[PDB]
Amino acid sequence: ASICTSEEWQGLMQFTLPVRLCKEIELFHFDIGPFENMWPGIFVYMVHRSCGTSCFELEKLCRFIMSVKKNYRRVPYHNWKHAVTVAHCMYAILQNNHTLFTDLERKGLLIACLCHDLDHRGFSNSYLQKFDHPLAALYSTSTMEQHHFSQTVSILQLEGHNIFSTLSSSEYEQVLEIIRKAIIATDLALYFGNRKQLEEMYQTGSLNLNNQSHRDRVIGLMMTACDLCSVTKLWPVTKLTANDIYAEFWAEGDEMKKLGIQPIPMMDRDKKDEVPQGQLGFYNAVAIPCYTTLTQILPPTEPLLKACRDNLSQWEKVIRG
Ligand SMILES: c1cc2ncc3ccsc3c2cn1
Ligand SMILES: [Mg+2]
Ligand SMILES: [Zn+2]
Repeated sequence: ASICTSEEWQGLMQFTLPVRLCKEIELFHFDIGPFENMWPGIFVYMVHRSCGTSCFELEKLCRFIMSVKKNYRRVPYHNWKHAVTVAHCMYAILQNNHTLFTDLERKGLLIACLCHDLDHRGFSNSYLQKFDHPLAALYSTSTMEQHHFSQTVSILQLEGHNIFSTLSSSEYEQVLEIIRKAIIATDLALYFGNRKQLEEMYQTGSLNLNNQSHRDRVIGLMMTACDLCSVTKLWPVTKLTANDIYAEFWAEGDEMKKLGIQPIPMMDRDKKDEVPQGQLGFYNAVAIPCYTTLTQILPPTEPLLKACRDNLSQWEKVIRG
């Protein structure tokens, strides 16, 4: 784990967010893309708005964030920008559903969203497992996601970073278990089971947010909705993020080609024409069901389902030349 220099974390404490942005940040379709220098600060703003201006030591929160930012790599998609996009979509969800969640959950989730793809190397779980990478050794299933939570704990545990230390001991364990579970749920592989279970609970009318296991599933889906929120932005933001996503896919493909292995068409840059159909399969099979389940469960999240439906209708218009 890398530590942020003293110069970095102090600049953030001073940061004041344009009052004209405070209005936009509250919207689901909000895009953070055009605001790079203000990401660390927009996240602090989000923390304070959601869990109070006295959630954490500001000196610690700022240390933590800048060090988190530092342990995200410069790969094309799974980078610092993505971590913050996911945190924002979660803030937007938390904000619209505030009391359904405890104060320890809100702070748990915001941080897990920031921390969720920490130290990503731009390679899928499959890859690492297929070619027996040390990380596949260390972690059998949900490989990257386990490493991310490893990193989350290994930052929390740096001199003066532990924004949770003033929690009671039963609250500290409690909060780190939200974090663990939320992160693990960003393993898309686990999402389809989760989604499927929750759907039933709903239809039956036997879904029960008091019941912990149910809550843990609802949080699971929230994490997936958040991880995928590229697809709920305005068409040109969506098109542009998709570019960065595939840039990473292709660069994973490139190493498999290099290795005399043919990559799936998703990770093969010489199969660009299949992307519009690739997208249309992902949206039908994954995103739509996701936001469709999230909106039955937490109805304020409608405009996420609405936006995704809009961008689906758009990939269609690219299939027709
Ligand atoms: C946004 C768009 C996407 N399009 C395709 C695929 C495929 C795997 S994750 C993913 C994806 C994730 N976020
Ligand atoms: Mg991930
Ligand atoms: Zn992610």
